[PDB]
Amino acid sequence: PGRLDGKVALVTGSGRGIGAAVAVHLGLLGAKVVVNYANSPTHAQKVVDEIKQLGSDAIAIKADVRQVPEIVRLFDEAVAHFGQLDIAVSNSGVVSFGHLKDVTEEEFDRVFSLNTRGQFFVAREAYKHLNNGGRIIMTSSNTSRDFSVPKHSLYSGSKGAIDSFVRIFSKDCGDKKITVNAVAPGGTVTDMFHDVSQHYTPEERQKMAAHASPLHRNGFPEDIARVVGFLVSAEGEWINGKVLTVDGGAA
Amino acid sequence: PGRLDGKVALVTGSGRGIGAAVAVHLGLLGAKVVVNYANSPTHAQKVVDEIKQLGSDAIAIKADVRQVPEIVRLFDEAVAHFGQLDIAVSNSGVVSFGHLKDVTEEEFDRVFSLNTRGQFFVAREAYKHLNNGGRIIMTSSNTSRDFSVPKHSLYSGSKGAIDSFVRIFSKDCGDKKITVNAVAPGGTVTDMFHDVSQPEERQKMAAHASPLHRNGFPEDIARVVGFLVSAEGEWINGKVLTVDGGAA
Amino acid sequence: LHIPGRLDGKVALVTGSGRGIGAAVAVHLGLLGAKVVVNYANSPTHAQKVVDEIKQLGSDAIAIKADVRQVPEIVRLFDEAVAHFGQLDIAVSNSGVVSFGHLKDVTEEEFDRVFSLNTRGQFFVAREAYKHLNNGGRIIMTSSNTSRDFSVPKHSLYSGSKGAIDSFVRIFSKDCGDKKITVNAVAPGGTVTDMFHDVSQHTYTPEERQKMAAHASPLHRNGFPEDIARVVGFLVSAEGEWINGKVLTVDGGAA
Amino acid sequence: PGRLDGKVALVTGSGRGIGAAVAVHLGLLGAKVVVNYANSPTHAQKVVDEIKQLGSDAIAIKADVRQVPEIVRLFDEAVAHFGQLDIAVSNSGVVSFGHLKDVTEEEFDRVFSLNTRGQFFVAREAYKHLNNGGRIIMTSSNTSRDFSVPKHSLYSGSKGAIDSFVRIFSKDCGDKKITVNAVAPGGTVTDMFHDVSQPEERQKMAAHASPLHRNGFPEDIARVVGFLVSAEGEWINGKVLTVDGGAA
Ligand SMILES: NC(=O)c1ccc[n+]([C@@H]2O[C@H](COP(=O)([O-])OP(=O)(O)OC[C@H]3O[C@@H](n4cnc5c(N)ncnc54)[C@H](OP(=O)(O)O)[C@@H]3O)[C@@H](O)[C@H]2O)c1
Ligand SMILES: NC(=O)c1ccc[n+]([C@@H]2O[C@H](COP(=O)([O-])OP(=O)(O)OC[C@H]3O[C@@H](n4cnc5c(N)ncnc54)[C@H](OP(=O)(O)O)[C@@H]3O)[C@@H](O)[C@H]2O)c1
Ligand SMILES: NC(=O)c1ccc[n+]([C@@H]2O[C@H](COP(=O)([O-])OP(=O)(O)OC[C@H]3O[C@@H](n4cnc5c(N)ncnc54)[C@H](OP(=O)(O)O)[C@@H]3O)[C@@H](O)[C@H]2O)c1
Ligand SMILES: NC(=O)c1ccc[n+]([C@@H]2O[C@H](COP(=O)([O-])OP(=O)(O)OC[C@H]3O[C@@H](n4cnc5c(N)ncnc54)[C@H](OP(=O)(O)O)[C@@H]3O)[C@@H](O)[C@H]2O)c1
Repeated sequence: PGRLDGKVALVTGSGRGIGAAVAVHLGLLGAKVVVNYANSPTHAQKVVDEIKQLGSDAIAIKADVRQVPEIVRLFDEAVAHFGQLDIAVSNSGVVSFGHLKDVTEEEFDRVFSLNTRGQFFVAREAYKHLNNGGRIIMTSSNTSRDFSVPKHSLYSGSKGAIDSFVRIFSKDCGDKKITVNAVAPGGTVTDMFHDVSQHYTPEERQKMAAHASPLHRNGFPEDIARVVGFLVSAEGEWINGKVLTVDGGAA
Repeated sequence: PGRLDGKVALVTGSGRGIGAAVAVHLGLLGAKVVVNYANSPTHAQKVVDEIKQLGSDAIAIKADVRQVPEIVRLFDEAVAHFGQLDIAVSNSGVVSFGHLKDVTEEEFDRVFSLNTRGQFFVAREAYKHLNNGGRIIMTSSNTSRDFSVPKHSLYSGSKGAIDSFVRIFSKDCGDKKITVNAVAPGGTVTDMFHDVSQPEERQKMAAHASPLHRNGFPEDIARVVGFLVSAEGEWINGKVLTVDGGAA
Repeated sequence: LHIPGRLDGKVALVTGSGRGIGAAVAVHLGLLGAKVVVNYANSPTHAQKVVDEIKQLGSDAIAIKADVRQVPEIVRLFDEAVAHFGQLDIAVSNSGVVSFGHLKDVTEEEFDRVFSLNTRGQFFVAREAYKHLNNGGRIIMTSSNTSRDFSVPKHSLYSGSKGAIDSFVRIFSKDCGDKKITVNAVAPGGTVTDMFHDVSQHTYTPEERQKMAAHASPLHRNGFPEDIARVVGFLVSAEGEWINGKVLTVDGGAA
Repeated sequence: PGRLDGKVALVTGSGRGIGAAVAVHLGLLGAKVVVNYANSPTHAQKVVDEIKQLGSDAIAIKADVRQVPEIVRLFDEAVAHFGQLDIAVSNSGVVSFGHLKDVTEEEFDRVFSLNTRGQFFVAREAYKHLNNGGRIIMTSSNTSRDFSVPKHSLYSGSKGAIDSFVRIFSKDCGDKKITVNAVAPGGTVTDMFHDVSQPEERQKMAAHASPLHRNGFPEDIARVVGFLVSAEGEWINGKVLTVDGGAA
């Protein structure tokens, strides 16, 4: 069930983070994987290596998805190599915490150019390059609609748009039968989660944060990776234009 | 590969409909399947058969899930037969079209007794009887909040609550490591769709609503229930996934 | 000098306007110059202060009894409401109960206790309202923030009893629309009422409990019926017409 | 009760369309009003004159809510001229239609600069200028969450972000007892509306989108804003209020 054999995926921000486990978990299902990074080539080459190890194929392309020309070159290079593209997961993203009063122009642009503006043009170049029956996944947050942490407003709205984009994308991308969904991850243990959770030591806060879920454990990249896999399968087809929140009954 | 070998599933109203693909599917993933039903024996037996056919086991147990004592006895029986239950699935439900002005008490109770009360006690009995790390799946609709379909007030509240039950049930049913979600089917092609598609060509135009320009089919949602009841779906919890296909 | 959103000429019915949000939803509608049908089941004397308090600011009220768990008493409630004032414009469904219990402990009787008033009752008040209202009327039904906005443990019956009221108002808007009637719902979130002090359990005096509950709000205070009635008194005005079909959450951006 | 005697408001882009009837409406409720325009000073004059001409004072100030340095001067000058500014309203109109395939770097930075980025910084400056116990309001669309027009992919996000902001801005601005809500207009007859109806024949059949069988007009919205910002509308904080008369 829900394998991706003879399919080729692209996953942005896949050298470290929910993205790496998305790819690896695509590769496991039989997807040939394009492992995008921008600043971590060492862990990109570890994902690519670990995707091949479990019996698939992968390349690592570097590209800054704040630059749109570098996104066209990402998707151009990606089809030039493997033959075709079916699946594109928009995952690259940054967190930002700060009361409204102190949010500067420079901070707002940093966060949106990647989390909102970037994704949009990673989605756009996904469609223009994608086989029919293809797949597009974008990354939102559960702080988008479901949880309202103070001094968190900039990051929140950066993903809210993402929630709104997918719904309309799902319409416009019918004429190639591509389905558009976001996953909205919650407290998933990554460099980004530990960086947030201050608002004691990261293990101490990871231990505590395990309680928010009634399952009484943390969320991990594998947790979210598994959901993209389903939605990016042919078996996930009828989930189209939906935002799946993946926190685990947390609050 | 998210299968359910050596696990045991129960599917209410699994004789005909979306709950007949949610049975077989859980059987194609290699679960043992208790096909529940009420006024349709032949159907549930062709289902219990098809599930045997792909190398799993199944049984037909009849029970009206409008009746809370029958739901007790259904799960009491299920566990008696396969030795344990891992996955409970609330499929059963009726449709109803009528302007607020014309809805009567009989008609209010006819719908709620099964779609809302029924599914609630199915979910009570599933918690009491289920293993740790188990799955309750309940069934709502897209007419719940998404679609404002005229003369559809009664169906919607029945399923609206189902949307609320899973969010709270997820905090409640956690003392046994059980996850709780609903699937909000759209207009999956079944006996119901046809009784309320408003001849054949009714459906032929429904296809064009979804941007994929085809209809929703029972096995299109079964697939979503299968993932949610797998080991891999465990971090989806308290959520009502909407399987509309992009319809509008 | 513009005095907006008055209800002069108009006649309104609030279910469970003896105590809680309905009293202040009836006094306030009263304050805005409307003639008001106070409804109560077991609080008759309370219901009579709320008529007097309404007559006091120079309108007119009556206190009709009816248990809205019983559908024929809903019909009689409304038949009477017109048979006194001569017409009905506004209809407010505030009557409702609370229940804490783990899914596993929730009996048939408790489900029926709650659902029969919180959902079924409200449904038929909404039905008999569309039937008895002047064209251009308003129907407000009450819900909660525990309906979707918040997931409180051992709270499952309530959330779904009031989580059907949210599905209802979006479809009722269209149905009643063939008489130009706006159907919206209010989501009382933490209103300080006998139903709040009941829940503020989940040792500590209720005051102690609400003083603390106040911290929860970014506005650091409690919700009071006064707060909710003010929204109801917009929703129903001539001017609240383009708010149609929506569930308003009136909790204070609280968590 | 419902009045604004003593209060000074601000409304961005309140020369034309809704923001203007939201400027006139607050004037009607006895607020003084900073009108704000970028391109239409002659409209910005008709408003100041109408608001003077029902008892309240008004000034018009220019500002490209795109340039953040211009947002700042606008608010500095508003406190300066009136001595306070309890209310602040956000009206940023740039509709854009197209397919994800034909959307450019340039159109995004045009819509999102005023629709998203502008509104964010109007909201920042509003906070830092406002009398404690004051108000901020933002303008989204029903096409944020409740609808899916095949082509608004960008506009919908340009407002769906606004929808998330208000929910966190309600927590932030609570340390001055300011409430922050977004009104989310449906189809509302303006210059923007006649632009993306794609004559009056395009509007006469829009009159039937709502179950009240008329169109939305600026007043319809202006009145709701008028409540949100009224003293009585306090306990609605951090919300979207979709104002579309129940339109599908
Ligand atoms: N876990 C959570 O709490 C959570 C919650 C909600 C949403 N998310 C979303 O999940 C996604 C990833 O989370 P995470 O846990 O992976 O966080 P993370 O550890 O911070 O991941 C950072 C990822 O972002 C990539 N990145 C940063 N700047 C980039 C640029 N200019 N171009 C391309 N990629 C860039 C990084 O690649 P480099 O290797 O080049 O740095 C890396 O892949 C984000 O999209 C975020 O919005 C996470
Ligand atoms: N099909 C759709 O288009 C659609 C769309 C939206 C929502 N839904 C929801 O999905 C579920 C069913 O859809 P459907 O298409 O499967 O329905 P369907 O084809 O009409 O089938 C009705 C199912 O209900 C069972 N049933 C009815 N009353 C029962 C009772 N007292 N006890 C046990 N079983 C009973 C029937 O089994 P027996 O006759 O064997 O007793 C049959 O399985 C419902 O939950 C409905 O609310 C369906
Ligand atoms: N208060 C909150 O914290 C809160 C939170 C969420 C939702 N709500 C919703 O707000 C609404 C009202 O709450 P509240 O603060 O008023 O609570 P309250 O103090 O419990 O109000 C009780 C009201 O219920 C009426 N009532 C009870 N049984 C009735 C029956 N059979 N028929 C007609 N009326 C009946 C009562 O009148 P009698 O005197 O005749 O009993 C009284 O008006 C409810 O819908 C509730 O779900 C409240
Ligand atoms: N009308 C609708 O149907 C509708 C529907 C949904 C949402 N909305 C939302 O409502 C708002 C406007 O609707 P409308 O019908 O009122 O708009 P409209 O007729 O297009 O009027 C636009 C207003 O935007 C102002 N504006 C444009 N660029 C500006 C800038 N750089 N700086 C300051 N002001 C600027 C204009 O000012 P100048 O022209 O004076 O330069 C004018 O006041 C927008 O927020 C829109 O997203 C409207």
